[PDB]
Amino acid sequence: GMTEYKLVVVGAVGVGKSALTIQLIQNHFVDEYDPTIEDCYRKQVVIDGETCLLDILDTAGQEEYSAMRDQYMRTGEGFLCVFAINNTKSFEDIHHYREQIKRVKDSEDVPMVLVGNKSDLPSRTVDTKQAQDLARSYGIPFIETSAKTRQGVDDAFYTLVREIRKHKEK
Ligand SMILES: Nc1nc2c(ncn2[C@@H]2O[C@H](COP(=O)(O)OP(=O)(O)O)[C@@H](O)[C@H]2O)c(=O)[nH]1
Ligand SMILES: Sc1ccc(Br)cc1
Ligand SMILES: [Mg+2]
Repeated sequence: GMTEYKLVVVGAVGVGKSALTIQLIQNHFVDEYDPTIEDCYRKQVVIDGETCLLDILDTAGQEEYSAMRDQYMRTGEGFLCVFAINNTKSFEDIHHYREQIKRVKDSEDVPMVLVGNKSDLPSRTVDTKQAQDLARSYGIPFIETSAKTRQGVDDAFYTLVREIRKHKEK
């Protein structure tokens, strides 16, 4: 089979995880998607000439059993850590996602990309500088996205694939 990349989208409720995922998979924006639905999506794409399958888990937070969270963290190859640029708490929450994923995977080298979504809004509480500073401290890429306009969406997911490739070649 063609290579499959298992990507997991995490972040606080309301930041735009579902809207980002649906833009990637279906190329349209969704005003409303039930905040409590978690699902696994698939899409065949070409990234730098490689035809590959993206498996994308659009997470929704707590699971029936915590073992389910640990399972997807251990299985997932790369993580999009999403906050919204107008939601400071969601940005603060990134620290916990970073830690928890590394903790489950028992690894210091986990492919991740920091995503600041809702960039189409002038309303902003998290400046680009602050997010850059955090990404710098993690040694991971940072991309500002808008699920609404699609700006940065392919870059976010494709950059995460490229981070997974760098990890695999070691
Ligand atoms: N303006 C704007 N609104 C967005 C964007 N992404 C998501 N939203 C809105 O933010 C709310 C939460 O989005 P959703 O995808 O359900 O977030 P999730 O809980 O992280 O899955 C919804 O009202 C979306 O329409 C974006 O890039 N720009
Ligand atoms: S679609 C999908 C992606 C990543 C995991 Br881990 C599980 C399901
Ligand atoms: Mg959602």
